[PDB]
Amino acid sequence: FTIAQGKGQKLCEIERIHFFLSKKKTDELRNLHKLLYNRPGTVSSLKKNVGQFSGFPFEKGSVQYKKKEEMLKKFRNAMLKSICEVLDLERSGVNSELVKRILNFLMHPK
Repeated sequence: FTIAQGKGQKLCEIERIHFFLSKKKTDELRNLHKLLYNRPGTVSSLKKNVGQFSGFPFEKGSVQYKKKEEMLKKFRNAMLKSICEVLDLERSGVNSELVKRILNFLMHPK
């Protein structure tokens, strides 16, 4: 495969974030790959795809950066439910801390 070949540390490099993700679950893969990759991740995909989606550790302060803040907000409640369950987190902090985490994590995990 070759979904990542330049990102300093894509979802597959960051051992911390890449690790918690190695424990993907059928249900989790259902929502994560259904919207993130818009595809029914299988075995070699859900594994590589998740670790290699697009490039979480990208750049912020850009038109898209703010964009995520919104979509990740509504998802903050739902997405974190499943995502947080397996996204290097333990479900904690307040709403403002959850979304703020998507801009500091989904926009720059590491």
